[PDB]
Amino acid sequence: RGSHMEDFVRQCFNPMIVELAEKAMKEYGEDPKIETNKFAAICTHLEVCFMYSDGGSKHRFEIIEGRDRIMAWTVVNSICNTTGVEKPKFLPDLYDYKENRFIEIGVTRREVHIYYLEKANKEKTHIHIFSFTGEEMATKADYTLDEESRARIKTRLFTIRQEMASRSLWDSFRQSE
Ligand SMILES: C[C@H](C[C@@H](C[C@H](C[C@@H](CCN1CCCC1=O)N1CCCC1=O)N1CCCC1=O)N1CCCC1=O)N1CCCC1=O
Ligand SMILES: Nc1ncnc2c1ncn2CCNC(=O)c1nc(-c2ccccc2C(F)(F)F)[nH]c(=O)c1O
Repeated sequence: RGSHMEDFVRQCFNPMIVELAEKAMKEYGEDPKIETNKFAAICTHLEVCFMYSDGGSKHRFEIIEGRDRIMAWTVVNSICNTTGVEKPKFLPDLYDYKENRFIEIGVTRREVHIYYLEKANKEKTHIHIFSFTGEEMATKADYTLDEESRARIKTRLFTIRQEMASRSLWDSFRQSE
């Protein structure tokens, strides 16, 4: 079957991001043309990660999300043996060289509180959550980045939810997380 979600995801997100998302979904055994809300979510999580890496220095962040499983773990191993940090139990999204810590990025359609707390159970790796309605929540209220960088990310999330709304896809997306 041919989605409206799939076609919208394709002409909304950047072709490289769509491809990286199709690769990750297929690696975990899922179909972008079947579970299309997950398709949109993966693209969003990716793009937010990339803007995050963009705000800041020239190369302050090492990008872990996007890479293939094996290579991502390789890079975190090299970081851990370089900075002396505990090899996380689960793959993070980035590493801050300035603050010497792995960052887990979060993008949720629930309360920033419940998604944080649920993710917080999954220990020195920073957590940072964003939301489609413009809210964010981060560990020790250390939001790592400039106010403008985070503002731009929030604006993007909101325009995405607007673009889904006018296509009547927003509600189906929301009642799925
Ligand atoms: C470096 C490239 C691709 C890079 C993805 C993005 C490009 C995006 C990000 C900007 N943004 C922000 C808004 C949404 C978006 O896409 N783009 C698109 C427009 C121009 C640009 O830079 N990055 C980030 C770092 C520099 C870069 O190239 N990856 C993929 C995962 C790891 C990684 O580093 N690698 C790495 C090895 C294989 C490969 O191919
Ligand atoms: N069963 C699986 N489904 C998708 N991905 C799987 C995966 N198993 C392994 N991975 C890859 C490792 N995942 C991450 O690193 C990571 N996962 C998420 C997340 C988690 C659950 C449901 C949806 C999401 C997402 F937000 F992407 F859509 N959010 C993040 O921010 C993040 O960094």
